[PDB]
Amino acid sequence: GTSNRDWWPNQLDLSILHRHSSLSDPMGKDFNYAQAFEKLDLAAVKRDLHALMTTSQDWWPADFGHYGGLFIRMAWHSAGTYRTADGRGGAGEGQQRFAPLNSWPDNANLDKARRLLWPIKQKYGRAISWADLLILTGNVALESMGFKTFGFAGGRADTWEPEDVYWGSEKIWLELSGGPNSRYSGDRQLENPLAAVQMGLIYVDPEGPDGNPDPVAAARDIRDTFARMAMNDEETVALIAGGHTFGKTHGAGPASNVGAEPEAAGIEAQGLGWKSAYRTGKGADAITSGLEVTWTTTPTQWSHNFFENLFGYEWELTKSPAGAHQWVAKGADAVIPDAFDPSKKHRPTMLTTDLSLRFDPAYEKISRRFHENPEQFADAFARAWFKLTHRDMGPRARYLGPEVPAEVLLWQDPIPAVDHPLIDAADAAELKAKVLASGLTVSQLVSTAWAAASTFRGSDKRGGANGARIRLAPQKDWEANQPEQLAAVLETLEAIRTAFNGAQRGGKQVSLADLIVLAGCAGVEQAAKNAGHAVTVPFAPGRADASQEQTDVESMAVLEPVADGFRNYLKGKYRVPAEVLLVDKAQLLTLSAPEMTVLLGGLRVLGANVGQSRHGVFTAREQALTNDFFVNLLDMGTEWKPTAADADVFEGRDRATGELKWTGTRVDLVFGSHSQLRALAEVYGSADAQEKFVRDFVAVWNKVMNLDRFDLA
Amino acid sequence: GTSNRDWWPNQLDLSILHRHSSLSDPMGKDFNYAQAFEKLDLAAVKRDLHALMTTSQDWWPADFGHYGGLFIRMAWHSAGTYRTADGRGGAGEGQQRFAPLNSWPDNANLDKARRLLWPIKQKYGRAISWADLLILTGNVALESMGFKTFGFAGGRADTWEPEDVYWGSEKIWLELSGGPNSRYSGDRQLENPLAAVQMGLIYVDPEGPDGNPDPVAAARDIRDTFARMAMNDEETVALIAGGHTFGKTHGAGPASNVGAEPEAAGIEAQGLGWKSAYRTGKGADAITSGLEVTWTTTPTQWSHNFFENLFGYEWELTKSPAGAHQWVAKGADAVIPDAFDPSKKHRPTMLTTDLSLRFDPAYEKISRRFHENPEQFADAFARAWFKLTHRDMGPRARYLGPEVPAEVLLWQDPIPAVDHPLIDAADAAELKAKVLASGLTVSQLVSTAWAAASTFRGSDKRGGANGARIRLAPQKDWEANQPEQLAAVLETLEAIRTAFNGAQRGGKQVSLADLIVLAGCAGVEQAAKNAGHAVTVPFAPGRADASQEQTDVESMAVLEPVADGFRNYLKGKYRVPAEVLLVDKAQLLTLSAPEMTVLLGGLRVLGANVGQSRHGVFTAREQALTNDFFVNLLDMGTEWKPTAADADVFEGRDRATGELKWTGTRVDLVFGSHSQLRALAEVYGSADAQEKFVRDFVAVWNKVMNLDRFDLA
Ligand code: HEM
Ligand code: HEM
Ligand SMILES: [Cl-]
Ligand SMILES: [Cl-]
Ligand code: NA
Ligand code: NA
Repeated sequence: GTSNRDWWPNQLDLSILHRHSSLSDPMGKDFNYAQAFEKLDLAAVKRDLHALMTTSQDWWPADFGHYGGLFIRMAWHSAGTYRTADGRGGAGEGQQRFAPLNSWPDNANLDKARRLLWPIKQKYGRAISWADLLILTGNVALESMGFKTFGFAGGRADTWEPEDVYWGSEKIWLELSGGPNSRYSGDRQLENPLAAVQMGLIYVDPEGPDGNPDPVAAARDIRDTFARMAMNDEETVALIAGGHTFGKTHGAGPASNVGAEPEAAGIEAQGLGWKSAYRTGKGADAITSGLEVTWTTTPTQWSHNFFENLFGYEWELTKSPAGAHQWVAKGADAVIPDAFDPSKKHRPTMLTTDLSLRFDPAYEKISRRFHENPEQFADAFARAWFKLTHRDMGPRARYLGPEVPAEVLLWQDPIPAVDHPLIDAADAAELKAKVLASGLTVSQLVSTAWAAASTFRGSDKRGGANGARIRLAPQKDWEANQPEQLAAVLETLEAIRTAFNGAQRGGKQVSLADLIVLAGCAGVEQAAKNAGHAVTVPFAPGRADASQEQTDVESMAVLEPVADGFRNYLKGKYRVPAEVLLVDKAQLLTLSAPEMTVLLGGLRVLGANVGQSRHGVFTAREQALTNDFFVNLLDMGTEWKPTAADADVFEGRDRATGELKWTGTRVDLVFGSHSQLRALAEVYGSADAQEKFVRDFVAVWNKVMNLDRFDLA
Repeated sequence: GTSNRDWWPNQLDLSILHRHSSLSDPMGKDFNYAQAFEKLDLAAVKRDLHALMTTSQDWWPADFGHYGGLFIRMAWHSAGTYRTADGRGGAGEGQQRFAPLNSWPDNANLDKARRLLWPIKQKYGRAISWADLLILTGNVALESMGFKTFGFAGGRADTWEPEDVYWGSEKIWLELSGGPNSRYSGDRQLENPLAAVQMGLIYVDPEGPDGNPDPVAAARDIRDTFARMAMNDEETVALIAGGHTFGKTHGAGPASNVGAEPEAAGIEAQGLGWKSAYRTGKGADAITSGLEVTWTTTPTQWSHNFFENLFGYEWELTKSPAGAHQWVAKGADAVIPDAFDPSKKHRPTMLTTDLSLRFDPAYEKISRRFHENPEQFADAFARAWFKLTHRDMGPRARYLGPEVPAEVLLWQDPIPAVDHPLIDAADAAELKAKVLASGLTVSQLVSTAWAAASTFRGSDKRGGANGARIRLAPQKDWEANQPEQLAAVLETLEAIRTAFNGAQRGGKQVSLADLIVLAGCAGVEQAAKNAGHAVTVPFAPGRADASQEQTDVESMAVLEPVADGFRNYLKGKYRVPAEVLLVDKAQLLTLSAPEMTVLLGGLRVLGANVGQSRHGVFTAREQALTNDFFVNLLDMGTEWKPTAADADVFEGRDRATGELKWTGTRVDLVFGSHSQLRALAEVYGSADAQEKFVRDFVAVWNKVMNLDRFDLA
């Protein structure tokens, strides 16, 4: 059936903003997963998981009698899709059960692992999400095998449809670099936002870069991809060596025996894939990656044998039974158990990427320290495993259940506890009045609160106005935040805060984080007043102020807005059209198309643009909250043309006279072009719409102010 | 940006069932368009529309000073997409403003027409939808030009995204027949559900079939397509000749001067397309179809000149200025006015397809009668115009405003007024108890109500259980409805009804239509009791019984379900997989993915399958309302394989013993295969889900029972 995407493959796609509707959600509109999980008997679930580890099913027999390795792999892959660039991927939505991830080649046979878990999921039902269950299972596997984890938080609600993530442009699974859609350029520079070396891999190729078995060059790929997943060298060595303390790879026979991935498989396969024609197709005969490596002498017990082997032997290159490059300790005795035959043993083996931990000079230092001090290895691995499996879960306030680690970690962008009475409605009114009396303008107030709040991204739930990090490095110097204007606003706000706080009785005070948001609320109310309308913008106190020492500056970098259509801002020239970047930002802010449209039209007339740009300011009453953007955008009396100077900037001229009325960007004019967005603009641009526009603007402004407020969830 | 559709172009697509979410809708959740329209001053709107007719805008000057022809075309095109096979297309959702219809070649320059209406739309805002507006404008155009219309109903609510309609498989606009994706085969047999001869046309090619200017062969295409749009010969001739009483075509220069369609045009085009480089690009120089024909001596006034010219001249084949095939009157004087130059006149001209009205022998009879009796023409055109522009609006209860025609037309599938008191709750309880005492089984009761209610389709809002048409020709003989079993159920229910009605006081009586649905309700109640559960199924009385004479048998034939996954029914072998046919049926029933899932799993275990087939009946307690379908479908103890006899039927055998447990079709097993559907099945197949399953089942059962209940809107 030919579709709009076929006829117009470069039109803008808004369907990303209407995924996850109530229509696709089987749970009732009032279902609250945190409520369900809070009443789960977690200890009962873990006891069932523990039993499962050693209860083999004949349709996928357990290696060594124990599913622990398979399940740790499952949970690292659930988490391992995460990219810091955009926060997308990760375990927090249980996306491994949907396309495309369920059918990625690096996810082969994890369909089996998930199926092994159905009985448990079925038993506990809506009280444990798949997303939570996949991670919990990885933890219980670790615990069952003698490893003490750092803890576990529940609270990852299930999702019901695939997320729309850019995973690359290749049309071939696992395509080696340098092709027509190469994700590399320059000197092995991987394109943002990607964090894997090939389409359908978690991080790197286990044979080495593009299959070249050089541990030294493979280490470069490891470092780059894991950094793109928010892990440093210490965490990376700990994770890889920790993981490969357990289980085995699977490569018993030629890969050509392996059939269609789940999404491609026949209906009778019932959601499973990679059915194999090689011997029994499973167990002793399993084929997953095509490698055939078992790392330790006790693949079902925590040990320090991975480093004992890595350092204790010299390695030689060999091939698995499928032809994959891997390494063997030829001088070793046969000390490694077979997964199924008690009478067979094997020599130590390693992947190219394991040997990187020894042959890269930076990693060797860390590996040696972990070798000589295995308690240091165990602590580093437990902490990195927690970080891996929680990095996308958002603020600590989202963490549920009895096993949440009390230690606050710098990566969590922590927010101090509030220990004092909060301001009330009367105090809020008093503060708004003080703010407006200080002389700060509607533009200043709206821009500052937008800048503070609109760092939030729902992909990993980082960012937002809680913490007042706008006043800290690096946010206070981001170009988009107008550093000099911001510093003058914050100085004025801080004085108001100090005065209010000093006059109080009995413990009451307000945070700067709250006051920044409250001040923006006052700006919005004043703008409504300027248009002749009395409105109250809602405001919820309780944000706290983080310190600079509670703020990892490097990790904050990925939250910098280099494109922000809501402030008509583009930091540099990009290949992706600016309207595409606007819809991406909307998606990160959790906005629907109508919310995006109302919010942008209101920000334009409130003076939120960076630099005071007149682009899109289609009003003769700036700093008044009206629907002038839409009314003027849609006026057929104005004709638009791109400028000679800049083809992405447009002049609107009176159609009869030729006189210049306005200027705009692609982000502005897409509202007058795209057939869905123009239908939205038309609603807000109608003569009956002034009240609608105001009310919908206040609601979406408040939504944005509260994106990180999981303390009020 | 590689997508799931790229990797797995044949996996089943559920996104059609979550279109039109509250996420994409700018109106609040409670907005009620009928309430808004009822408050519109319709007379004020029509006065604005009358003024617009002769208010020429320089960016698209009005032909002859009068936009009336352009607007009649616009409204005809809005309506002209409709197909009886599925009810899709038509004017009822205002889809002409979205892709792909906004950019179909046959919709060229209607983007101008729509933009001419923005000031009106803007003025009245949400109280007149675009969908109603496009039709209203057509009516006013007719009225303005001296033609009395039959009436007008409002009530077409706007929509906010493109509908997913199969419009064909061609990859080339306007591709002629016999290509790789031909919509024709055999002896010029057009593939259902299509109702046009080429991709991007409304009905037929105005040059003749595949561009061959034979009026006789063109007539065959006209007759076939118009019948596929619900119009007979009389209606067809009245519509074509009525339409071409007005206005003109546009082909002033070579089509190569015309640029990108709206969806392909630059952003500065602001939603318009087909910009032309030929001279002024507009007005006297306009190019739309490439034909250059003006039909009458008074293109802005109703006349009898179309038939006078058609029969009054002999016709010669010639070419427009763009090279298109058209006809010119032999020997005629220059009697047709020019659209812009008072000093020019033109000879009468005709399209190939106008000449079909004279050279097809059936049409000639009708055209001659209209020629000789122009009052007959005028009345037939008024009636056909009304039918054209209302055929998708549904039951008369939907029709709003002061101009609704009082006359009830056969095409509306009318329902008699209710003129007597309705049964109350006590009477419903009494009747349910009589139904259950009669011996009708749960399977019989549920199957009968399903068959009566599930005829509805929301594409054109035809069908549903109101009218008791299941007891009439042709529904009583549809194979899916199990005519012999149905006849027995209805005999029993008719006796229950006659007994009840005979015992009543005053005028109280129950309709068979209500009793059929109430009887199904009792079957569901019983099924719940059989499973040990106390449930009450809602029921709303008020359906009336239609007569045979109120039920056009030919028009009803398009409602026959040839595929009904909810009854595990497929009439024949089809090219499209049966799961695809299930999702299509779900969409016509207005169901979401979750509702489809729950409804199918419950119907299976209540005995709704055609023929008592055990396919998908995954329970040992048939006729009891449980979630057994889901529990048993997802049991990994069962292995599924296709049968050697029939690859579309599957055996589920105990994995360890080989014993046969179940049989299923693709409709059954897709719930265990497709990653999104299996995620839904899992919810309802969990240990905590029995009550949720029941409650969601009763809700969707009731939704289906009430789909045509616009009297309770
Ligand atoms: C450079 C990074 C990594 C590479 C290239 C990699 C590669 C692989 C490959 C190719 C397999 C075999 C798949 C199969 O054939 O069954 C696998 C197994 C496994 N990996 Fe990794 N790995 C990486 C990091 C990790 C990390 C971070 C963890 C966990 C903390 C992990 C835990 C495991 C486990 C437990 C298995 C064994 C599965 C089983 O017993 O069935 N690996 N790894
Ligand atoms: C066999 C069916 C028909 C064919 C092939 C057909 C074809 C066409 C074409 C090619 C045009 C010229 C478009 C342009 O270049 O501007 C046109 C114009 C128009 N048609 Fe039809 N037509 C059909 C039926 C109808 C019907 C059912 C109606 C209305 C009841 C209608 C009313 C009009 C009007 C009013 C115009 C003039 C537009 C203007 O003045 O700008 N036609 N028709
Ligand atoms: Cl994601
Ligand atoms: Cl449609
Ligand atoms: Na994420
Ligand atoms: Na329709």
